[PDB]
Amino acid sequence: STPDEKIVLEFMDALTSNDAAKLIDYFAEDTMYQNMPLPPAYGRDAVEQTLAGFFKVFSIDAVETFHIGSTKGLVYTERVDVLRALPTGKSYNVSVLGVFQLTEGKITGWRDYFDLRE
Amino acid sequence: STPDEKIVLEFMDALTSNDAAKLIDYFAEDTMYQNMPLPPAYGRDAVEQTLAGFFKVFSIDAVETFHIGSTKGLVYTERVDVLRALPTGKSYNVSVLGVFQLTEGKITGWRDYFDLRE
Repeated sequence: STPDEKIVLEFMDALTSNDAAKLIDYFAEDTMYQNMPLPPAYGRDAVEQTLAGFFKVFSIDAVETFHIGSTKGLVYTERVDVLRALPTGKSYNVSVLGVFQLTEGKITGWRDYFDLRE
Repeated sequence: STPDEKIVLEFMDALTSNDAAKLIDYFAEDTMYQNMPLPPAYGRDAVEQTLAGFFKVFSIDAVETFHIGSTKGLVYTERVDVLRALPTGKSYNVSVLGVFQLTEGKITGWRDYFDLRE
């Protein structure tokens, strides 16, 4: 792996702890998250606040990563998240591509393309 | 219009209030909201919390409805929402079809299909 692909894979491992505070340590201050095509969450404060809000209605019970790659500086990775809506207990398998930008071993950009088919 | 299309058009007008309590009175207790393809919000409390949660990061500055109709007992309407993200001030126009199920003049089912192109 690249040092950047390694970082991304630890972050992917980390997701299942559903810990926004644990997760935001991977992100630089100058950073953003965009759950496509939704408008981005800008800055570290917002990404955290985004993870937190996500962790109050869902648990990530599992992440199965089945691809990791890189081109032109960006790490590309593909996974299936096993999502469990906490107010129901129902579980959902959904695919998602994660596109990461890193500057000096910290996340400066993160775009998710969840599978959005009916 | 039908009495059912009438109720939906009023609800549509009430949206710009950005007020969940105002909005929630259109829904029966046995009801649901589903932002496709996301899992539904089950029951009236959950629809309430979902709007309120939406009204903390966005304002609905304008609903421009350009279509309303009905088939099989369900009301279909189409609009463009002008969305302003509260943490940034940036505005966005997005289209969405609304599919409504009513029982005795109250909403028992609401599904949104927002335009999800990149």
